[PDB]
Amino acid sequence: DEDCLSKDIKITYQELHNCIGPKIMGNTCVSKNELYSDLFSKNLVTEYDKKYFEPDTVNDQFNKIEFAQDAHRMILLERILYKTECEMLSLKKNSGPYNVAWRTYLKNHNIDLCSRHNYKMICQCINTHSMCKNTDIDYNKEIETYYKSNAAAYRADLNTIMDTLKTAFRGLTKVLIENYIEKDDSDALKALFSNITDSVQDNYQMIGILKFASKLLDINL
Ligand SMILES: *[C@@H]1O[C@H](CO)[C@@H](O[C@@H]2O[C@H](CO)[C@@H](O)[C@H](O)[C@H]2NC(C)=O)[C@H](O)[C@H]1NC(C)=O
Ligand SMILES: [Cl-]
Ligand SMILES: [Cl-]
Repeated sequence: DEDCLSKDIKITYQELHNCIGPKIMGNTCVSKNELYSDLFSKNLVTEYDKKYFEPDTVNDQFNKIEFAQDAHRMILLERILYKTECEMLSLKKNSGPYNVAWRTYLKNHNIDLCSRHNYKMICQCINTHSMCKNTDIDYNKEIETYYKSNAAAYRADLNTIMDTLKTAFRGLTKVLIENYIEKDDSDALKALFSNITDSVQDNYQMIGILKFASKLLDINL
């Protein structure tokens, strides 16, 4: 698994799936100077990169990634953010202010499916933080029946879920999501959601949200 900083200038959006925060992040948040010495000693950054390791707020790092016009720059800034910003580590778990952020944003303006069908697993996952393991399983295809009869609620709920995911995974993940959403690339979106799933297996509710998101993409209208 070659390092995202090792590879070439021409990078596909598909290869960038290896470089997203959830995947490169571990269980630690080192200082930026320690990450710089670490990557430098691996011949992955140079002194010309040192400016990218200076302190900055997390929102400004988000914007520097999400407006980046160079792929190597986007990869490096994502790596720095998710290796050095301690709050991001909460994404591998259930609790933390960063999880309550997207969690309350999602429950707040809920999805229309849950108004008339509060008993569906996705609705229990969103509202009561429970039953998140089975959110993609549609027993007797009741969820799919609902959406193809209420396309307004389908587009509203799909947009709400996409916005939830883009809020939870600022940076490269959000760039990729917006890219595929504009290209109408549902296969790529399901592949990205699958890749994220592999990296956040201990984020119960977020696993539920990703499963449900992939299910919604199967519902093709
Ligand atoms: C992320 O997930 C995607 C899809 O699950 C992976 O891409 C697939 O890899 C298999 C490996 O045999 C291929 O047969 C498929 O053609 C690939 N694409 C799809 C759409 O299934 C990918 O390997 C995962 N990891 C990344 C991108 O780092
Ligand atoms: Cl469960
Ligand atoms: Cl879990």
